[PDB]
Amino acid sequence: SGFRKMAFPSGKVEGCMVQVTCGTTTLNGLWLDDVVYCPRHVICTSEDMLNPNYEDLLIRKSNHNFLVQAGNVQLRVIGHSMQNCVLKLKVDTANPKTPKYKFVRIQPGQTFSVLACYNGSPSGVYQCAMRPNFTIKGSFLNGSCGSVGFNIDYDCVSFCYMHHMELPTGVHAGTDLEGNFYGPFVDRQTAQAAGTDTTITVNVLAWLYAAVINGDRWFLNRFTTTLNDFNLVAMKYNYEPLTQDHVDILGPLSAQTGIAVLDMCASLKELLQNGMNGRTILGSALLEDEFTPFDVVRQCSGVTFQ
Amino acid sequence: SGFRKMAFPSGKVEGCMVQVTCGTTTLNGLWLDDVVYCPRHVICTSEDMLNPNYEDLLIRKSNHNFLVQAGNVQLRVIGHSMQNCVLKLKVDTANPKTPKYKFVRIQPGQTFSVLACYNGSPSGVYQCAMRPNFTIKGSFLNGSCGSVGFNIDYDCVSFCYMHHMELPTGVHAGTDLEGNFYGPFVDRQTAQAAGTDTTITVNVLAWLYAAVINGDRWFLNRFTTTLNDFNLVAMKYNYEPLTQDHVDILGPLSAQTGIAVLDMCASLKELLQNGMNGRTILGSALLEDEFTPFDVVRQCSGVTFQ
Ligand SMILES: Clc1cccc(Cl)c1N=C1NCCN1
Ligand SMILES: Clc1cccc(Cl)c1N=C1NCCN1
Repeated sequence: SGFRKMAFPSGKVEGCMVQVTCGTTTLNGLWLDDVVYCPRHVICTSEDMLNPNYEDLLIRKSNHNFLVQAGNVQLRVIGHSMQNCVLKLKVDTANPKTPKYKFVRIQPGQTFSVLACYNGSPSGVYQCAMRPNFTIKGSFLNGSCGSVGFNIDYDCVSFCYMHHMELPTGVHAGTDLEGNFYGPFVDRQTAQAAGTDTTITVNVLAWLYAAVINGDRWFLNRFTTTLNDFNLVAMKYNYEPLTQDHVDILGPLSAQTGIAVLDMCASLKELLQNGMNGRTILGSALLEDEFTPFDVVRQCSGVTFQ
Repeated sequence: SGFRKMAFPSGKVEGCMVQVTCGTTTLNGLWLDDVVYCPRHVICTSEDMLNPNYEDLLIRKSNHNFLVQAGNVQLRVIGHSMQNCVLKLKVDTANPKTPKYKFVRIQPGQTFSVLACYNGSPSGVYQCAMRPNFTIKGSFLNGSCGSVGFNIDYDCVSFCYMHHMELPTGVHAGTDLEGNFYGPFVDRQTAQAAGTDTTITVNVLAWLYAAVINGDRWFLNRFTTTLNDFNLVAMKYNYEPLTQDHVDILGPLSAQTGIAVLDMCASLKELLQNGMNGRTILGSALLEDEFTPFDVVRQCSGVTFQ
């Protein structure tokens, strides 16, 4: 019993974190086999970041200018290339701690764990979600760039995020491990603002199921609804529209609890319309949307790794 | 920027988790040097747990009855002893992955990370606090017993909790690594109920400082208060009394922000008296008390490990 915002165990990623220094700048890189991945803005100075021409700035760089350090041990850089917004530094030693791994580009609403690092050193782990506006709400200070987001399935780390930028509103933007930004964001210090931070409806529903499984059930009501009626209310509250795909993925939690997906939607509708009146659900006073259906099953089941 | 419920990186503990089986029962143990620590109720059956005589049940056990497995590899048990509510199984191989470590008994209000495990395998990590009633609000299913709580300071893991019991109210109870329970709880399936879950006032204040550091400042007001006046309100809201020790430990956050501890107390007082009126602080609709002052400094600073 109990339901917690839970990150994946981070050891497998911890063994891949290194420090990358180019000139005056130091951030984190990810060492997988004989390649180190990091944000290409390592090559920029603070001034460069208003309008960088990365291809021109890169001309001035040679392998020996990228200082890569794994713990107290220096790695030899034998090649480098730019792929979209990441650098790939080829080193002469394969990381002996490389886990099984994959690079995934996730969809908005999907959750992942972040290992926050500074100077190649892990500082903490927490769970995040790719918001529908393609930001994440993280905890990143100067030097955390190159920290990564990831999921683990049995013994295989699926890397999905690399941290690059803090927007002036305090939210965060980054890339997949091929270096393509999530959303419209760019690695320049310019006027970029996040769109509407809509609520991830399927995740709220999943979390409500989690609550019922754990004895928080005061919000269950006598009502039901339809997809179209529920979405009229969702839209009004800046909730993502619920689709039949979404209903289907809630099927297993529906089956375990005996509460039809649309009956749960009617509970959510009343919560949106009447608030919580000072009550709590799973220790929260607002409706949590950073747990996916798979997350809820996983944690309510006890699936483990490696 | 950003402030998140953050656990310590878990790799160092992950390398210490093993599976312990005695008879029909399997839970987790902690392998440090040549000793494996686990809950002594591994030796009980489900029936035994109404009124176990551990000393008598142990007479029937020999080294070869405790099956200890590290990944796919069996460890040889060459001795065993009971220390309060934990077993210490001596094995013939020292864990090559033993980190630097200490056993600490923590005080209520102190926070720590938990690595939830099943069958010796890590499933997830999350941050917890030792409640003032000596429970923790965790996420533990059957087979998670022997999962541990810990803090990390530079390269040294301070183990402070081992998980043992779920109370009928869904909260959790456990021991330090010498096997003494936190609080009045016992390892028997009996009528034990948690006392009042009071709110950890110094932690709420710390978190409010964290909020100001990150731009959430709507709750700052024109008022101040005194320790005695604030505690009259704290008591009414089942908040722990604030002491001068507490004020002193908030000193550094006071200095960084320029907000006197007692002025912040006056903000907290108004929040307690008038609620939040549908607003949020650091993404929460209630007052978070599972971040210590040290936690807030740590995360707002970027301290790293090993
Ligand atoms: Cl397995 C592999 C794939 C691609 C490149 C290298 Cl160098 C590889 N070799 C190692 N990676 C981890 C230790 N050896
Ligand atoms: Cl360092 C120590 C302290 C106590 C007992 C043993 Cl067996 C020790 N040896 C090792 N622990 C980790 C690897 N070797």
